[PDB]
Amino acid sequence: MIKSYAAKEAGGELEVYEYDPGELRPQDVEVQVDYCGICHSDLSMIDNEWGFSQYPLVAGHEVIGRVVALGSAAQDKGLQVGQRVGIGWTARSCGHCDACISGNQINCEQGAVPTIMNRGGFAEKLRADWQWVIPLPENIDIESAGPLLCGGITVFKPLLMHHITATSRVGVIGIGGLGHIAIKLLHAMGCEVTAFSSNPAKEQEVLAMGADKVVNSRDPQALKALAGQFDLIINTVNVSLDWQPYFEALTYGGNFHTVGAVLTPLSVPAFTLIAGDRSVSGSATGTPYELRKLMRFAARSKVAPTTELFPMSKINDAIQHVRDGKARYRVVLKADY
Amino acid sequence: SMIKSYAAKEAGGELEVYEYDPGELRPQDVEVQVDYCGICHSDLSMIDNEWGFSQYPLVAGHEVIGRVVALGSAAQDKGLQVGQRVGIGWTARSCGHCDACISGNQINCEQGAVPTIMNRGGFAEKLRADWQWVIPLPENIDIESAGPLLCGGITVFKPLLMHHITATSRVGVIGIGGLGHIAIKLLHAMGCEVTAFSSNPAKEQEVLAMGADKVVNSRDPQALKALAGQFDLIINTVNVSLDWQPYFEALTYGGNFHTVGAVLTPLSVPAFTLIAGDRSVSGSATGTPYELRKLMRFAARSKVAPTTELFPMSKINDAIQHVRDGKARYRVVLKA
Ligand SMILES: NC(=O)c1ccc[n+]([C@@H]2O[C@H](COP(=O)([O-])OP(=O)(O)OC[C@H]3O[C@@H](n4cnc5c(N)ncnc54)[C@H](OP(=O)(O)O)[C@@H]3O)[C@@H](O)[C@H]2O)c1
Ligand SMILES: NC(=O)c1ccc[n+]([C@@H]2O[C@H](COP(=O)([O-])OP(=O)(O)OC[C@H]3O[C@@H](n4cnc5c(N)ncnc54)[C@H](OP(=O)(O)O)[C@@H]3O)[C@@H](O)[C@H]2O)c1
Ligand SMILES: [Zn+2]
Ligand SMILES: [Zn+2]
Ligand SMILES: [Zn+2]
Ligand SMILES: [Zn+2]
Repeated sequence: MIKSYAAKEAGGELEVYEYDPGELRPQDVEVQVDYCGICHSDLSMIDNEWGFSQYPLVAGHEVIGRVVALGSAAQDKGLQVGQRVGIGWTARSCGHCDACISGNQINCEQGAVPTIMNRGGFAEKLRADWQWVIPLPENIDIESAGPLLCGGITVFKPLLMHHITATSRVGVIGIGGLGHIAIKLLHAMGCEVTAFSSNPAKEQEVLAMGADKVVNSRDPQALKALAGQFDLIINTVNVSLDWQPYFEALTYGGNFHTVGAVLTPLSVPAFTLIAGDRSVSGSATGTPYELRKLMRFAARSKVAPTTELFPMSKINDAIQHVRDGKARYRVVLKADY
Repeated sequence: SMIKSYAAKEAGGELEVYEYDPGELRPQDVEVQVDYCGICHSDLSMIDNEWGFSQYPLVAGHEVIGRVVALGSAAQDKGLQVGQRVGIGWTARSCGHCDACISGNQINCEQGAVPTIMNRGGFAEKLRADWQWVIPLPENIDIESAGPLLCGGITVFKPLLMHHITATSRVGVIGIGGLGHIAIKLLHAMGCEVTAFSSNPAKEQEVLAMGADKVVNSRDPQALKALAGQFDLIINTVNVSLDWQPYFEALTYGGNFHTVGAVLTPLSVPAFTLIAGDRSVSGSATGTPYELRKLMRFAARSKVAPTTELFPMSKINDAIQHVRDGKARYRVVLKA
């Protein structure tokens, strides 16, 4: 049995909960949790904000841990017992559809299985397919690496999709967990970087992360002044803002890319897309290769999430901390046991 | 419980019946019963040890259409079923877990992708390959001609992907043999402008009918001089060393010369030719499992089928000589 922290109903506090994982599947890897970040998606799933949560629910999906068991078909896949590894939002894919066999496992045509649906990292152990267990660079900071596995890849993927380079002008809306990692990554890439934030208390630290300037995200006149100045704007905000001034802040050929899980549909004038050949995009975390590459880049560039550590035994205080908007900038749980 | 095959016992030798024990089925392996197997010039090169890494006895053949007869213990939840019609190409094995493999670039496996031939190929009644290299086929594909698409087809398809060829591209093909005639057919289906460079005037009318806009003598440098700057891409399939400079000069600015032919004498590439016009010279090795899957679907939907001459597998030594003598029109296929 595995000891975890589970929600028994939508929006509930987490209780100690033990479950039987069954036998190790042939492709499975069992990982002993050392750290696990807390992601806004974890809150969304606990609260069933998206409509597919099943209870008891063991969330957590930003895991740094060590390999403790390898399935029968997972023995010569480059992993060894004791290896420090990461697990992100996704745990399973089929491996043989066109998407998987082309290196696009996140888009598995059978549906890639989220780690949380499989029982997640708010626990002492968890399991994933070996393809989704991410090897780590030797010198990576272990305490802060966890959020890179979801927050990091999620903002890294648009940089890949839209071919961002050092000459790009990139904005980031919402400097929380995902957003602040975005700022650090763009800085390491030499880009022009603008942070859009609703909290003046964050301004000085966000400038120190590498933002060239911080703009009030809730001021339409501030955005009006930036018309046509961005190649890419990444939205990480989960609430519905006035998006039109951000569309107009795009230069010709520019992209507005949302990774924030905005429930109210975006209102996208066809005339805004036509005049300037603009685009609106989304993406879901990333692929195993993109994760491997991100972790290596972050370690070599010394891009590390700004982290607040909590003991895993105080997970309910940690979760309320995030709900209350106090995460500076990502909360990470250290496993007790 | 052996596998009957046609093996070469020495470099350049004729093929003799040869039985071998494949061993236990590896967990990832798929055993395929051969229905057809193309003959590729790479088969001859391996038989003759032209490339210096052949091991004898050598069972060649790597353009296989067949049926799945057995699935290893880790190969049964991988979208394949016993009885399924499948293809196997030049490559049989890769590790699956290095960065190249897990990113969909299995042909570039960092442990070294294992050629089908090196672990016994398709000149046999059966062969085995990792499931990732077993290519599922579209329903309505012509199975008698499909075999060569698994190597000849993907090999000339890959530069079309690497160099982002579209219908407005101007593409030349040097050497209209097995690989080259498939490239002409593929380029025709894509709407490109297409020029064939050929050394054999007896092919000219057939190659025009395949879709070449014109056929130019591949051995006449003065004929290539008139086409200076007229091509975005030139694919070389020729295994011998030609006078390459006029082909480089036939590239427009930003154009690419791309060799899939296994030319032993190194290309002489003037830096000034690359600098003036921002040109490139490239190569590639067959392609990835996904690219193979996509190619088979495209070829079936577009009715791109290799022009094939069938031989019974028992007449394999006759078929090999037919290819050696330059008589293939345009790919020999062995029937099992
Ligand atoms: N697409 C994917 O694959 C993927 C992956 C992971 C997460 N997500 C989703 O991405 C979103 C952000 O995740 P996260 O972990 O970074 O959450 P987070 O730490 O709470 O960051 C959210 C940020 O958005 C801003 N924000 C929150 N409420 C706001 C409001 N009313 N008005 C203006 N700004 C507000 C705030 O930044 P400021 O203080 O700077 O204003 C806040 O820090 C979530 O919806 C998450 O579920 C998507
Ligand atoms: N890179 C890869 O991954 C890969 C994969 C498969 C094969 N290959 C290699 O590609 C090459 C072609 O294979 P293939 O099966 O298409 O061979 P093929 O059927 O023999 O075609 C070769 C063509 O090149 C021309 N040719 C031959 N000798 C010539 C000469 N002295 N001068 C001028 N042209 C000559 C001929 O075309 P014309 O009659 O029109 O002049 C001949 O038909 C081989 O070297 C093969 O090993 C590479
Ligand atoms: Zn997350
Ligand atoms: Zn899949
Ligand atoms: Zn071949
Ligand atoms: Zn590999």
